[PDB]
Amino acid sequence: MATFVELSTKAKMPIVGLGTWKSPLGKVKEAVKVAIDAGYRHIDCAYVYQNEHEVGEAIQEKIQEKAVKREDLFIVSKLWPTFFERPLVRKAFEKTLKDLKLSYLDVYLIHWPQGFKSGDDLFPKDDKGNAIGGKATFLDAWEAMEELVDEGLVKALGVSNFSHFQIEKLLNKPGLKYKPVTNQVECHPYLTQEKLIQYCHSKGITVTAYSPLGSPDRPWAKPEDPSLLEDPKIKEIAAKHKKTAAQVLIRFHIQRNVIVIPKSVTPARIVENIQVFDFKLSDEEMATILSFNRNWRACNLLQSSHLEDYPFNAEY
Ligand SMILES: NC(=O)c1ccc[n+]([C@@H]2O[C@H](COP(=O)([O-])OP(=O)(O)OC[C@H]3O[C@@H](n4cnc5c(N)ncnc54)[C@H](OP(=O)(O)O)[C@@H]3O)[C@@H](O)[C@H]2O)c1
Ligand SMILES: NC(=O)[C@@H]1C[C@]2(NC(=O)NC2=O)c2cc(F)ccc2O1
Ligand SMILES: [Cl-]
Repeated sequence: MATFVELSTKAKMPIVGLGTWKSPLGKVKEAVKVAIDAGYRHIDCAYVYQNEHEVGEAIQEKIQEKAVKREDLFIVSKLWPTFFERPLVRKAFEKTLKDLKLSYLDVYLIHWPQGFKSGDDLFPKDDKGNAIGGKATFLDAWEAMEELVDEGLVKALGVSNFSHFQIEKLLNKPGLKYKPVTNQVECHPYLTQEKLIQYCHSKGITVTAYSPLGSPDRPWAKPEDPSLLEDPKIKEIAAKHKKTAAQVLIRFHIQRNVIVIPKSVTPARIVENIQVFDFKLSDEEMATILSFNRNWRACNLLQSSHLEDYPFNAEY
């Protein structure tokens, strides 16, 4: 019901998907079922979210119950930066694929460009609190991920939280086999990503907007932080369309041809968040919303700001 953004592979990626970060065990399975019933086909997952097995249970049940076919679903997961060494890329992917109970993934993303030390910890740190970097780089990881496409286990690869310099470094890699089909980055009216979107699109790379509602449930949210859902100017535009602020925040991306993945575990909101194909923001409304840019990020992975490929030191 969601319309599509065409990838460079000619595959069609549904323009609205369901986000699953912070969706707890015991709720995410029902959230995915409700989403599929409401017409969602794209689900955004990750190893680090530690809930992929319940997403997998939901998908498996909906398929068997004949509510949906696998070919019509678009499932994305991500390789966490502690798994950049070749044997670990395969191990991590295999765990993700097993948890999701799938025979293939539609897109597999590098979750962050900066590599972390391999071992048992997901966030390895020294005795100061800083993140310990890894031995392998995202270029090393990419080479192992390409093997997954060669073998038919993943349809396409992509990146997440990459700056244009990092995409350039990937596109320029000697022996490159597969180009990224998307860059999944934070995007919303307070972080409009104009230059990065322009860059990605110029290279035939789509953009997937994460935290489009401003991630109000992020653990580190502070009272004084900007709040998109409460922005009276967003609400003003919404009320005009008899829509919610959330629906305007989602529709904003659709009209820039940017894929968007709002997260909810509340059935009414899951349904609400995909009722976004029955109205249209005017050119004036789009320009007003675009003017709200504050260069504000909900997600910074601050503790990894000192690593070589920390992505947010670049302008874009
Ligand atoms: N690649 C990356 O590094 C990265 C980083 C961040 C996020 N992501 C992906 O992007 C997804 C979305 O981002 P996010 O989870 O950070 O935050 P988000 O989608 O911007 O916001 C989620 C929050 O908004 C609430 N909400 C959802 N729909 C609502 C509605 N219609 N009205 C009012 N409140 C609503 C949710 O509450 P309830 O759930 O309680 O309903 C939840 O607290 C993630 O789940 C993840 O899949 C990726
Ligand atoms: N601090 C950050 O920017 C990231 C954001 C992030 N959410 C996300 O979907 N991808 C992320 O890497 C995240 C997810 C986690 F499971 C744990 C921490 C965490 O922090
Ligand atoms: Cl991950």
